[PDB]
Amino acid sequence: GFSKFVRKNPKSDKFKVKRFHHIEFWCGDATNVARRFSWGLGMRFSAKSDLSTGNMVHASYLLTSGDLRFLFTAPYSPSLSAGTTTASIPSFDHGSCRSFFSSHGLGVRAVAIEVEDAESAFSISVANGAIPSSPPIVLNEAVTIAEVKLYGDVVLRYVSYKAEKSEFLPGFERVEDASSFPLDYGIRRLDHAVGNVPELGPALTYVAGFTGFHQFAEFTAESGLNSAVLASNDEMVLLPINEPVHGTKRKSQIQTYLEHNEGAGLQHLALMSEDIFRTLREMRKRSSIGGFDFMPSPPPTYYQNLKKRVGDVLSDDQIKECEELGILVDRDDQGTLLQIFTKPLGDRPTIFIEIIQRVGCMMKDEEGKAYQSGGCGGFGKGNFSELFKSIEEYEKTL
Amino acid sequence: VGFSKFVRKNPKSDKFKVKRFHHIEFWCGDATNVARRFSWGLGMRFSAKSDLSTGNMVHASYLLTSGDLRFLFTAPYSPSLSAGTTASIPSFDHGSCRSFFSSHGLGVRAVAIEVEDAESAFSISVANGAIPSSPPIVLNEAVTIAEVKLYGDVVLRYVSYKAEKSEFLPGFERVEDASSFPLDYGIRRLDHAVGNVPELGPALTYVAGFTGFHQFAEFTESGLNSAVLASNDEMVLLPINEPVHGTKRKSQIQTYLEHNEGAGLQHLALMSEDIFRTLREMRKRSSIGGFDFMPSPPPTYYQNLKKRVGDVLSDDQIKECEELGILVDRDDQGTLLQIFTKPLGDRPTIFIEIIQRVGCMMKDEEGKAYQSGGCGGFGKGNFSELFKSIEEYEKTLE
Ligand SMILES: Cc1nnc(NC(=O)c2ccc(C(F)(F)F)n3c(CS(=O)(=O)C(C)C)nnc23)o1
Ligand SMILES: Cc1nnc(NC(=O)c2ccc(C(F)(F)F)n3c(CS(=O)(=O)C(C)C)nnc23)o1
Ligand SMILES: [Co+2]
Ligand SMILES: [Co+2]
Repeated sequence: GFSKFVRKNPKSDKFKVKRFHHIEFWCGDATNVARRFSWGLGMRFSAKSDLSTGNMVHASYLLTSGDLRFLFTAPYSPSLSAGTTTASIPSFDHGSCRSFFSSHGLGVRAVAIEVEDAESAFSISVANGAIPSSPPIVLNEAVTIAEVKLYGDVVLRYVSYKAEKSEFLPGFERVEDASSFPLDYGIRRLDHAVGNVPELGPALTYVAGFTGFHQFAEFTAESGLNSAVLASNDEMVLLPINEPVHGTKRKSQIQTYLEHNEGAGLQHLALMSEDIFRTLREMRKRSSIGGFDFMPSPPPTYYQNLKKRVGDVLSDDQIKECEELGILVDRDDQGTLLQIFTKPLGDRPTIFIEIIQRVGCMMKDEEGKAYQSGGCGGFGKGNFSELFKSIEEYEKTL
Repeated sequence: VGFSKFVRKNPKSDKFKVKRFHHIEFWCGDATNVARRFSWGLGMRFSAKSDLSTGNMVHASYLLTSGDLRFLFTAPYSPSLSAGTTASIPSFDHGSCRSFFSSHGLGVRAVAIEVEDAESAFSISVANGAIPSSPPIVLNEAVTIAEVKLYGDVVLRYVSYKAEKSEFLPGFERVEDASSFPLDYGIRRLDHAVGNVPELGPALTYVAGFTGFHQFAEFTESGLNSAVLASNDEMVLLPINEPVHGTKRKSQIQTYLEHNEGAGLQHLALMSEDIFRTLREMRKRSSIGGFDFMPSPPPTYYQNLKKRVGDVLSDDQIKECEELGILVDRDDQGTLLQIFTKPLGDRPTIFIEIIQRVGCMMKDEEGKAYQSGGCGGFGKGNFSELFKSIEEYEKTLE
């Protein structure tokens, strides 16, 4: 006499989508942000396109950890190139970069997904409502790149490889580890990438309309947001979108975002880790020496209630580690999610990072090996309530 | 039975009482990431802040300090936050700051000096030809601040205290140690701050004209002519460089001017109490978010040291200079140890010098020990010594 959650997946992608490729931040200074993030997250300096490379238009530095690719880009003076261009990223434009950065501060310009063919992905998107940002451009007859608007001044970037490198894109030089111990805190890939918009409805119509991504449902049972999740056919590309819920006691954090960010844009990046305990131990140590800071931890009560909730999946010693590191735990139909959120990455209370680990949903593919289903454990919607619960209990125990 | 003498003039012709270098303000796109990077790279503690979390709706400003050295990183918030000020720095302007950063990239906006009275300093300066930037403003009846143009978009900022704080300026909250045992690599104060301009003559005329700073002589191509302006006591030192055109190798000064979009501050020399300690600390962090250093001199350079400075430095101290790539020069009065970083941000503009001065220890009216300003000069000899050592190293391949 149990309960059951049932999921639909129409597999309606209008073109073949593979995986998240990279995230591009537009910065004022690529070098300082890239250096800070490298130390904070344990990402390796892996490729570059700048003056030391021939590029007189923009400085672009790629950091990597597993399959996660973070690109930091900033403009040089236009005066350098006031005389075929030395830029490696065809979309890049001085005007656009400066305007974006003045308007929004440090933030994500481009969410990039690898696809079978960027030309067709772009053609199909425009046909089905997508606003063009940058057209399909082939690079050294090796890579095609196109951009459509996602929300705000964020673009969805399509990347397609002509056939079966660590140089990322044409025009980039590989950087070799200048170290006997290169950095690695266990971050492996991008899990989801969440936008904030003024109204969820139109936003969803737009994106899903041109992509054919479907709604991934969350097991449910005050937070100031209303959200839905767009998902690719295999549910490995996940694009949540939030809107503000007006009226509530505490002002919507989404509404604050929209004010400080001067509009819609990317709110957070959930980075998947092979082991959140390792990652957080590393990141927390670096919090006060140039790394990232974390949101205030749950009360003790939260951790007393974990065995009740996840004592089947997590051992006692793992629950103590969760408490020591301020880790939230949620569970859905299919599996269990460990998560934590940083404080903002730059000056404004806009963009932040989530570290997650997914437990469960191991299944066999056609090769005979295992994979983990995308969205295993959900996105931690349970935790808002589980956190308000634990605070009120903590009070009543005081 | 035959020696040489270098004779220094000092007209002590300052037009107002100057005390010391007070702080340096960098204008950024993102103050947090630059401040975090610098803190880790240079070993400077987070001391104070003025931002949203303190009530500041106009600008985010973060103070790092190491001994008497004070670095301030400032960036603009959206105008819309403060359309209805909470600003701690009265001179700050959204448009000016955006415009600076768009034009010059990461750079020093303000060279700040403590004077006895900022109001009179501004008055006497403007009367003697200075172009005013911000008029004298008194803050919480406690501190007075005024600004005049130094060169390009760099301002000389005057700071005077009413009479007889660790909160730097009114409106700034002190930051306590998040972790006991703050970051400290041995940097103790600013030694000098150097500007690049297109023409030395007009620039010196202007500055000396309104300060009454005298010329400080350098005891005895490199693509530059240099002149040093100095306060009465020679503890405030302000070198200025111009390019020497037609030289074989293009002038590094001329490069600066092209990449920076004009005149601006080229380098900051930071005094260390133990340059060996400082550089071991800084070097271990180079590849993990810190700063990179210029290419070391050839082994020849270190072999020539005992002849040049064997009386001041021991054999083991010379091997240490060789381990760390440290340059050594001498003048009339004493000995200098120096090393230069690679650019601090994207552009080949501003960099940092780390110095230790050895010698000219003297006593004052109180009888307290002081070291004279400029002990050992500024390393002008090292241009030749570098060229020599490279010629010698190349000749001995044989
Ligand atoms: C759709 C979708 N995709 N991911 C989600 N949910 C989250 O990321 C999420 C879960 C839980 C929490 C918390 F429990 F900590 F309140 N979140 C928060 C907390 S927060 O203070 O606002 C943020 C500004 C740190 N933000 N996102 C989430 O929804
Ligand atoms: C006055 C005054 N204030 N500072 C100075 N001079 C220097 O700092 C200086 C001395 C020596 C050398 C070197 F030996 F390495 F060539 N410098 C350099 C070398 S560099 O590759 O151009 C720079 C771009 C690192 N830059 N400034 C100096 O003079
Ligand atoms: Co999330
Ligand atoms: Co110098």
